[PDB]
Amino acid sequence: PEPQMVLSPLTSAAIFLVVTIDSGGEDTVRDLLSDVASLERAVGFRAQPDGRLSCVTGIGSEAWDRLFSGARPAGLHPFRELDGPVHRAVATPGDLLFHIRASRLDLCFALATEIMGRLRGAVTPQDEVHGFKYFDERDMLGFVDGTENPTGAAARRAVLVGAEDPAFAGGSYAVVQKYLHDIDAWEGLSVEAQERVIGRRKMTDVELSDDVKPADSHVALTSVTGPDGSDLEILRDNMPFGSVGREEFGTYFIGYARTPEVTETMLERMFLGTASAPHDRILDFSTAVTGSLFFTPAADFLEDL
Ligand code: HEM
Ligand SMILES: [Mg+2]
Repeated sequence: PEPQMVLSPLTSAAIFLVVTIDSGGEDTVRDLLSDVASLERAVGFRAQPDGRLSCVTGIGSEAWDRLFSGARPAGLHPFRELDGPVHRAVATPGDLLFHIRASRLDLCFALATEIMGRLRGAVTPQDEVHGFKYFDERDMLGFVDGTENPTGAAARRAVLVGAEDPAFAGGSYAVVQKYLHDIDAWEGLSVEAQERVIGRRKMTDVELSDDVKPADSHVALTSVTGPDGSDLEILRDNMPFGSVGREEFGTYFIGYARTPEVTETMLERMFLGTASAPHDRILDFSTAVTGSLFFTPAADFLEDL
């Protein structure tokens, strides 16, 4: 089974497009799903090898039951709202995700235009974010973002469904959340205080040693081990976005994993906390305004519709 391009090389541009399927739009969506790989080749090929254009298509739980009959991916459910004592992870509507990445925005935009042209009158846009790589892989908080992502075989094993759900092997689960940052509040902190929020040095990106890394730092709370002692990993490709006029400075979070259980465990630790941590300190400067969960099927599943 051939996975979608979940494990993309590093790209500096992205479009995240989240849509709902209007009543009666199911047939139009099915036809487009069977063509998206063709469209990705048509738009991207003339910019190879440096274009690196890819589209990962995800289908939400409710949408799956409208589009398909028979067996479902084992972990496919609607995003689970988290009502923490301070912070809330909201669930927002989303039937289809198109995670479009490239070395240039122009390739992303052209593929988004071709996809949305085919879906006109069948879908309603819910979210559209144009993301950009910010200096040396930094996010809007000024920290390097992606450092401890798994690579190679480790990444394949973390993100791709295998024999635990054999009918859907080569798929993945994507969790998206659009975050807005309170940059005025963040910039009121010293660099040393910001490093205690994230759990790494700001300029050099060296992890704080275990003796000084706070229990409520981002890195501490999103570090999770399984019962068998192994690290539970996700693959992230967070993208900055914003609008200076509106004072909107955001991180578009996207995390891929073999099972939503790994991503949801991290979210629970962030929003509801643990024994030693009320919540992830990153949320004191970051508000989630969307939250959706998608299954990204194997490429051959989409081709065969
Ligand atoms: C709120 C906006 C977010 C920002 C700005 C952000 C930023 C960062 C930064 C700067 C790092 C350290 C460098 C790195 O390894 O990437 C990091 C690590 C991480 N983040 Fe986030 N993050 C956010 C949300 C989330 C969410 C929602 C999750 C999970 C559901 C998550 C999971 C992780 C994980 C697993 C790591 C690696 C921890 C480790 O193993 O060392 N992040 N993030
Ligand atoms: Mg402000």
